[PDB]
Amino acid sequence: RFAGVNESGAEFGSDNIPGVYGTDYTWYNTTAMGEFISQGMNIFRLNLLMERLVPNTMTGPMNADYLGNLTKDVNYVTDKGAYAMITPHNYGRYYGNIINSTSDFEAFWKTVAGAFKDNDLVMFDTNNQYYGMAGQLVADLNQAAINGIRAAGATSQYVNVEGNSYTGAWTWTTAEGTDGLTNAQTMGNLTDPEDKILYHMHQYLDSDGSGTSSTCVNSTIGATRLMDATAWLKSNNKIAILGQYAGAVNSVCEEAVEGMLDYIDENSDVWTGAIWWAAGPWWGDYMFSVEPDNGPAYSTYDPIILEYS
Ligand SMILES: OC[C@H]1O[C@@H](O[C@H]2[C@H](O)[C@H](O)[C@H](O[C@H]3[C@H](O)[C@H](O)[C@H](O[C@H]4[C@H](O)[C@H](O)[C@H](O)O[C@@H]4CO)O[C@@H]3CO)O[C@@H]2CO)[C@@H](O)[C@@H](O)[C@@H]1O
Ligand SMILES: *[C@@H]1O[C@H](CO)[C@@H](O)[C@H](O)[C@H]1NC(C)=O
Ligand SMILES: *[C@@H]1O[C@H](CO)[C@@H](O)[C@H](O)[C@H]1NC(C)=O
Ligand SMILES: *[C@@H]1O[C@H](CO)[C@@H](O)[C@H](O)[C@H]1NC(C)=O
Ligand SMILES: *[C@@H]1O[C@H](CO)[C@@H](O)[C@H](O)[C@H]1NC(C)=O
Repeated sequence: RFAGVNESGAEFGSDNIPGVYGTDYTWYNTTAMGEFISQGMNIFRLNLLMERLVPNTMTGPMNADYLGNLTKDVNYVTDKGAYAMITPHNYGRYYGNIINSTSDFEAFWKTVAGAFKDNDLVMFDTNNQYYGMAGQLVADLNQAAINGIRAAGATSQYVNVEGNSYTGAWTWTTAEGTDGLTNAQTMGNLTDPEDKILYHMHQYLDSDGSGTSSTCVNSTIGATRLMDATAWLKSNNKIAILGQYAGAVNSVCEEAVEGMLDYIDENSDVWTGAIWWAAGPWWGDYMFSVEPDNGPAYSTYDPIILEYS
């Protein structure tokens, strides 16, 4: 169903706010995403920095310039009939502080969603990879985001909710927040007036699930790492999307990736698709880059992504 790529770059140099366009961060290569769309890819997760989109205070107005760049890339993707997911890539933090005010987060999402409220090909993603946080707070922030999105009149779009502990699928039931609570203990009770919640988890295939190593543990490690989360989703009648995953260019990773995507296809009653990490124009020889012109992983995994589209 959903099959596509992350676009990463507009959130780079996150320590430099607002940062310098062309030095700290950049926006995306529409010629490259046009190739992906022409191939049949139908979703692009557009990563961005909260402090650049809504500077100084998360309840404030949106920066016209950075919003203007976001909107051009969103409209490029959606004018060509693909989904654009808007992802504040902030780990649950704003100017480095854990986001502790559900009211402020509701307001931030009301503001952002208001700019895209009539575009049904837009998807909202409450925040990338909350971590190191009270589990209850992460659930409460996801709920606040849903509230603000629908309060803006953005009623057609899926809302991607992300768990604590880097929203890892393999640790959904085991990783503990600051309050001792797991994602399984906190994220089930989310409600949406439009019933369009996607449980958005990430899954890497290396030893510690971080994706920093090119070595995938073994040929089945992806599917096996989704099994516990898939039971939680099936049992609690939720649906999900694999919003980041990757393997490097070697035979074990390629088999593990194939096997993961087959597992999601076999469990399509709960898994709606998968989004590769990552494309974007500033990755160079990054082992996971599928950017067409120079991504080391493009020629191996671009066909695999399309095979599950
Ligand atoms: O995944 C993308 C995202 O990953 C980030 O790195 C994470 C990584 O995802 C993963 O969550 C990893 O989790 C470890 C964790 O570090 C603990 O060490 C944990 O261990 C525990 C051990 O299993 C025992 O239970 C013991 O009793 O307690 C130990 C911890 O106290 O095991 C978890 C997985 O099993 O943590 C890293 C970050 O440290 C980032 O790389 C991020 O940038 C990336 O986007
Ligand atoms: C943008 O994508 C095109 C098409 O793949 C590529 O030829 C070009 O080099 C890319 N530009 C940048 C800055 O990466
Ligand atoms: C993108 O941002 C720059 C400032 O960094 C601004 O000059 C430009 O007009 C923006 N683009 C759009 C389409 O608004
Ligand atoms: C979810 O549970 C928490 C506390 O357990 C709280 O935010 C609220 O009571 C619940 N949310 C909804 C929408 O019921
Ligand atoms: C793959 O690795 C996981 C985690 O280390 C392990 O539990 C599992 O037994 C391994 N599978 C095979 C077939 O070796």
